[PDB]
Amino acid sequence: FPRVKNWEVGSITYDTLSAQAQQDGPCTPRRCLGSLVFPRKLAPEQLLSQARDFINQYYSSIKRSGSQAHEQRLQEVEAEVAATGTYQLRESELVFGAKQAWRNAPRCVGRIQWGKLQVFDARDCRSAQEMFTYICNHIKYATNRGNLRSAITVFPQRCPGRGDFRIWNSQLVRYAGYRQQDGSVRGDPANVEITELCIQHGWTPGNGRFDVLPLLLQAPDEPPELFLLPPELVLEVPLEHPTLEWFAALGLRWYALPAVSNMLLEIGGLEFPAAPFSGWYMSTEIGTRNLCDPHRYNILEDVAVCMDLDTRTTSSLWKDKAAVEINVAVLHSYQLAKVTIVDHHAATASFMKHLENEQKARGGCPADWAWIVPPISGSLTPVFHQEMVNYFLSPAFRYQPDPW
Amino acid sequence: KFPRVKNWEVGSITYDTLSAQAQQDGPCTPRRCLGSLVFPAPEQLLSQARDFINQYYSSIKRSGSQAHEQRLQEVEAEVAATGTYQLRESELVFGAKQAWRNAPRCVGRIQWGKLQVFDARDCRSAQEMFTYICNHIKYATNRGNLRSAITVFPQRCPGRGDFRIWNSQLVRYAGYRQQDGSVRGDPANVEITELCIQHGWTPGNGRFDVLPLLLQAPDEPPELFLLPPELVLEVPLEHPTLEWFAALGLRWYALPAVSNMLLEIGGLEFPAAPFSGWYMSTEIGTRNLCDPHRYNILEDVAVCMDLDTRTTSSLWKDKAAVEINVAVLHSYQLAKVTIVDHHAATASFMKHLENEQKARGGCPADWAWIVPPISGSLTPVFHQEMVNYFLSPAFRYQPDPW
Ligand code: HEM
Ligand code: HEM
Ligand SMILES: Cc1cc(N)nc(CCc2cc(F)cc(CCCN(C)C)c2)c1
Ligand SMILES: Cc1cc(N)nc(CCc2cc(F)cc(CCCN(C)C)c2)c1
Ligand SMILES: C[C@H](O)[C@H](O)[C@H]1CNc2nc(N)[nH]c(=O)c2N1
Ligand SMILES: C[C@H](O)[C@H](O)[C@H]1CNc2nc(N)[nH]c(=O)c2N1
Ligand SMILES: [Cl-]
Ligand SMILES: [Cl-]
Ligand SMILES: [Gd]
Ligand SMILES: [Gd]
Ligand SMILES: [Zn+2]
Repeated sequence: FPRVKNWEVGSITYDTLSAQAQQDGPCTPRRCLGSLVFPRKLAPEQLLSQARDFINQYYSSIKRSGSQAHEQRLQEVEAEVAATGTYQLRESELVFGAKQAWRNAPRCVGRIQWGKLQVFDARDCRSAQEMFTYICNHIKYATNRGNLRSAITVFPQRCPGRGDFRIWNSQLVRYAGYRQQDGSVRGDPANVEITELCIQHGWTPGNGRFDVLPLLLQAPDEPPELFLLPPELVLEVPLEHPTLEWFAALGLRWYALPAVSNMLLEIGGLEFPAAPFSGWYMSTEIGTRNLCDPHRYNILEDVAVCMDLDTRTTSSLWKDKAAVEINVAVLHSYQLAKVTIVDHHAATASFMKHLENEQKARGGCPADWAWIVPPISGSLTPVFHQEMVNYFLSPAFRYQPDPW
Repeated sequence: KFPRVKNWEVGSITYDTLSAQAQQDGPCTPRRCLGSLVFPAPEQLLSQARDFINQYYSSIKRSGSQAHEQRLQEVEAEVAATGTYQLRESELVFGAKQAWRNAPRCVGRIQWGKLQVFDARDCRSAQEMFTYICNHIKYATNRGNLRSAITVFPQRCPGRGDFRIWNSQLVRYAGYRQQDGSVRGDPANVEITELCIQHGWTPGNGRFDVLPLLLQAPDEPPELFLLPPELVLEVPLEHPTLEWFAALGLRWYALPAVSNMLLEIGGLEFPAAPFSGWYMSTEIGTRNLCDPHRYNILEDVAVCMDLDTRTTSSLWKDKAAVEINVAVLHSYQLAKVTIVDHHAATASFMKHLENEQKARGGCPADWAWIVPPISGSLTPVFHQEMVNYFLSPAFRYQPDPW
C-alpha cells in the first residue's frame, strides 16, 4: 500500500484503494509515462465479469450486500446476457454508475461535486433529431440561466453489430477554426478539424473567431447530419476587465457550459459512446489554457502590449502579468454575468477536502497530479504539495477513437 | 515498441528509445503511477563498472579498442584483489557530467557539459574537507558570475566509514523554534539547525543567519566549521517599483550548492560530492519565499500591495507571487549575480531535449519537477510529454547520517 505524504503539513496517508486498480495504466518499473495525455492507444465471457463487479459494490454502497435483491439482481444480469449477449442497467444503477465514473476520474479537480449529478436517461432515443432534442434539454437544464448544474445525458449502450450513437464535436459548444491564405487560423485552432468536417457536411461558414459551430450528430450506421444550435440556448460571457477599460474592446468571449461530448462511458462493462457530461468551468481553463495557449487563441502578447509591458525581455515576467489579468477578467466577467465559475484556488482547496473525504470513505483517491495542479500558480495551491496516486477504477470515462 | 512522446504546442512526435536502456527501476507499475512521489556484491559491481567503462570509451569515440579492453581487464582484476576499483581522472570528470546530464528533475541541464570537476579524492580529514569546500564556494561564486562545479570527496570503501556533509546545501539559513511554537528563519532547516547547536554552535536570532557546516570524516563525529562571511555572497531583495519591499528585509544567497546527495559512477559510490550551479528565480521567489511551510511571505506582501485578500477570486496570491519573483530577478541582476528566469530556463531545456534526442535517442525528464511552480503552461515544457527513468551515472538521495 503506497505511502502518500503532504509536504505542506507533513501528514501521511496510505492508499489502500489502489490495490483494487485493474485496467492497467501506461507505466512500468523502468519508465514513467505519467505525463502522456493519451496512455498508449485508444467470446462475450468478459462482459459478465465486469457486470458482477459493478452490481456488487452498488449494494455495498446502499448497505444491502447480503440477502434481498442483491441475490436476485445477480441472476437477472446472468440470465439477460445468457439470453441476449448484452444486458440493460436499472435506472438507479445507471445513476450510480454515472456518479461513480465521475468520482473515479483521476484528472478531474471538481470531484467534490460528484454526489450532485443529474442523470438523464436517453437509452430510448433512436434518431439524430432525438439526440438533438435530448442534447438541447440537457444544455437548457445544465445552463439554467447561468446557475450551472452538473449534468450527464446517457444514450443507448453499444450493441454487438450495427453502429453507435456519437457526437462528432469534442464539446457541445465549440468555436470555429478557419484556415486561410497563410495556413494560419482565425478562430479556435483546437477545432479547425471539426470545422472542416462541418463545412464538408453542408454548413455555411462564418464571420470570425467566435462562431459557435453546429453539432454533427450521428445515429447508428446512417451517416452524420448537421444540427444548428439555437443562439438563445448557447449562453456566452463577453470578456471585460474590472479596471482595464480597453480589455472589452479586444472583443473576447467564452461560452458558459463546458460539456464534453466525445468520451466513452463504461458502467458494468457496458459502453456508451454517446454520454455527454457537463459541469462548470474553473477559470484557468478559459483564461489560461483556452485564451493563452500558443496553439489556442494565443492572446498573451496582445494583452501585454495593451498593458504597455516590456515584452523585450522574458525577465520582466510580462507573460505572467498578462496571464493573471486575463484570468482576473474571466472571473470578473462570469461573475458580472452571474454565470457559475470557480477560481483555481477555491477549486484546489475543495479538492483537498475531497481527498480527505475519499480517504475515510474508500481509503484513497485516484488523482493525476499533472492535471489537478492548475496551469498557473501551481505551487500557490495546496494540491501542489500533495503527493497523489494515479490508477484506473471502474465505472469510468474513457477516451475513444474519433468517428473518422 | 519505445514510448511515443508528443509536444502539444507544436505537434512534434518522437520515440524515447533511450528509456529501454534504463539501468534501474522506479516506483511505477501498470497498476498505479507514483510519479508525483518526491522520494521514489562483486559480480554486480562488475556489471555496473563494465557498463560505465563502455560509456566512457563510447564518448571518446574509442569503443571496442585495445585501450578499452585493457581498461575492462584492469577493472575486474582490481575488484578481484581489493573488492573495488579506482576511477581514472578523465573517467571521474566524464562520470560527474553524465550524472548531471542524467538527472530527470533538473531543468538546467543544457549546461551539463560545462562543469568544473574538483578532484578531492585524496582528502584526508574534515579540516582538509572544509578547505576544499571553501575553494569550491569561492570558484563557483566568482564574485557573482556563477560557474557550475562539483567537488568529489573519497568514495565509499570497505573498512572505513563515509565522508559526509551533514548540511543539505553549503549555504542555508538557520531555523529557530519559538514560543509561539513558530519558526524564526527557514523552517526547512530546523533539524540541521538543532544539530549544529548541540554540536557547539552559538545560534543567532535572525531570519537569515547562515548555518555552519557539519563535516564528517570517516569514523569520526561531525565537526563544526563556520563559513567566512565574505565567502558567502548574498543578495538583499528589493523591488524595482515597490519601494516598501526593501523594508521587508528579505535576502537570499547567490550559490545553490546541493551537498547531501550521493554520486554514483560505475557502481562506485561517492556519499560526499557537493555540486553547485546558479538559481532559477522561481526556486527563490515562489518556493523558498512563498511556500506556506517555508518563509510564507505571500499574504504579508499582498496586504502591502493593498490587494483584496478577503476573497480568492481577486487572485491576490497570483499577483503577489508575480511581484515577489520580479523582485528576485531585479535584485540579482542589480547585484550582478547570475540568475535565470523560468521562461529562459524552460526555453533552453527544450533545446536540451532536442539536443538529447539527436544524441542519445531521448532524455529522462520528470514533468512535475521540470514545469515551474508558477505560470506552468506559459512555459514550453508544460506542453511537452516526457518519459521519466533512471540512468547511471546518477545523483541519488541517501539517508541522513544522524
Ligand atoms: C462541476 C464542476 C467541474 C469542474 C470545476 C471540473 C474541472 C475539471 C478540469 C479543470 C479538468 C481538466 C481537464 C483538462 O484541462 O483538459 C477536468 C477533467 C475531467 N472531468 Fe471535470 N469538472 C467538473 C465537472 C465534471 C463532471 C460533471 C464530470 C462527469 C460527469 C467530470 C468529469 C471529468 C473527466 C472524465 C475529466 C478528464 C479529462 C480528460 O481525461 O481529458 N467533470 N475537470
Ligand atoms: C547551472 C544552472 C542550474 C539550474 C538553473 C538548475 C535548476 C534546477 C532546478 C530548478 C531543480 C529542481 C528545483 C527543486 O528541487 O525545487 C534542479 C534539480 C536538480 N539539479 Fe539542477 N540546476 C543547475 C545546475 C545543476 C548542477 C551543476 C547539477 C549537478 C552537477 C545539478 C543537478 C541537479 C539534480 C541532481 C536535481 C534534482 C535533485 C532532486 O530532485 O532533489 N543542477 N535543478
Ligand atoms: C465537465 C467539465 C468541467 C470543466 N470544468 N471543464 C471541462 C473541460 C475539460 C475537459 C474534460 C474532459 F473530461 C475532456 C475534455 C476534452 C479532452 C481533453 N484531452 C483529451 C485533450 C476536456 C469539462
Ligand atoms: C545545483 C542546484 C541548482 C539550482 N538552480 N537549484 C538547486 C536546488 C534544487 C535542488 C537540487 C537537488 F539536487 C536537491 C535539492 C534538495 C532536495 C529537495 N527534494 C527532496 C524535495 C534541491 C540546486
Ligand atoms: C504534456 C502534458 O502532460 C500535457 O500538456 C498535459 C499536462 N497537464 C494538463 N492538465 C490539464 N488540466 N489539461 C491539459 O491539457 C494538460 N496537459
Ligand atoms: C508532491 C509534488 O511532487 C512535490 O510537491 C513537488 C512538485 N514539483 C516540484 N518541482 C520542483 N522543481 N521542486 C519541488 O520541490 C517540487 N515539489
Ligand atoms: Cl474548454
Ligand atoms: Cl534552494
Ligand atoms: Gd496607451
Ligand atoms: Gd512605487
Ligand atoms: Zn508513472
